[PDB]
Amino acid sequence: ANAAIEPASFVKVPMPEPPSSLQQLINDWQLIKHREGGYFKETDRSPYTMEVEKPVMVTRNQSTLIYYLLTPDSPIGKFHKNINRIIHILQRGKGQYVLVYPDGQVKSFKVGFDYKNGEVSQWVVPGGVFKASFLLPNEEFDNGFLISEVVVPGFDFEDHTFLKGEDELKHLVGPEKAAELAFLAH
Amino acid sequence: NAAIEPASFVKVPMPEPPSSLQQLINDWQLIKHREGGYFKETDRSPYTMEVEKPVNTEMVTRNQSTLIYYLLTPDSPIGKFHKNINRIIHILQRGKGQYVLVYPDGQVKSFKVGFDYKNGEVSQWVVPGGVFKASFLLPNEEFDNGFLISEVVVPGFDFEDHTFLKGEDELKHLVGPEKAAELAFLAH
Ligand SMILES: Nc1nc2[nH]cnc2c(=O)[nH]1
Ligand SMILES: Nc1nc2[nH]cnc2c(=O)[nH]1
Repeated sequence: ANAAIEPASFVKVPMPEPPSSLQQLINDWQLIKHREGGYFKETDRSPYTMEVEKPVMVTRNQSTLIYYLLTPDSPIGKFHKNINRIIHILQRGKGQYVLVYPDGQVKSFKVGFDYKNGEVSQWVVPGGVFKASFLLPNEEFDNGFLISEVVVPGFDFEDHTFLKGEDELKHLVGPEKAAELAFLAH
Repeated sequence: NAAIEPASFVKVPMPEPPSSLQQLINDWQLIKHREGGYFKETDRSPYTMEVEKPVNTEMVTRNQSTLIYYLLTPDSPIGKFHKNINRIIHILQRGKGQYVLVYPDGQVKSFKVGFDYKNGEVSQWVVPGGVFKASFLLPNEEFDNGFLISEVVVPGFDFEDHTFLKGEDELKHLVGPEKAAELAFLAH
């Protein structure tokens, strides 16, 4: 279900520190800051490999799994895309995703366990589609947003592409839309 | 390694699920699985891959991945022993539960699933291929005694790669005859 893009106060202006409960989670699990924002850790990378044809044959692990957490101090996952589709599974909290297709269409939906209100707890972002995400205030998980992501073939930086500023965003969605989504781009 | 201490509704399931879970089941179209529990395949990758499988082996085509929601309830609190050639990624979403893994070696491992990682619980777990796995519901008022997870199989799930255990008979041959008596409620 479509969702209005109405970033909360701490999303537009990140807080210097996250609630102690989330900091503890970060420390105990040894999560590290992701280049696109948020905290993460690869917890699984298949022992099995596969060969795939890539536009310029390469080898990749069959799959990779990560924990990905957004917090009040790092509430945004900046726009980026992967050649491969990515499976997302909600575990704790609430968040919102914004997708920008190559043709320019923008889609946004909310993630949470209240499906009766349009929220989803499983979602796949097709390869080639730019995605960004931001934290939604929620009391159930101390204003945090924890999910698991699985990519097949397994993650490789060579298949990753981050969006470059509002300039590149402008080419895709136009000036007005680019301005509205600027807070989600590098 | 948690101890196998089944709740009352596990050894003797309730006739029907509680209203909150029945509503979830109906809204999501979850169907009772043969091995027990309710499930639904929500994604099967349109992309494929060729993999070698023993039969002497031969090449077969598989979808790159499959995803399902899997739910245990008081009326169906057990996910009976079954195995797959492929490893399976499990992601906890709601509730609590416990797994029992029987490796081909005969080794038995058991652990609890939940978000209290401070108490040994885990919210992500990968079961290697060839390992028989079973799960049972753990009481928890948080999710009205439900246990919801997501499972991702890579390569994607295919019946040709699936194997369910047949009663204590085969179970007894894998683990001690005495152990088969303790895990008997998770098989057949
Ligand atoms: N799996 C994985 N490893 C990474 N290392 C750096 N960035 C990433 C990422 O997005 N995924
Ligand atoms: N992924 C998946 N799809 C199925 N289709 C029928 N049964 C199953 C099953 O157990 N898993």
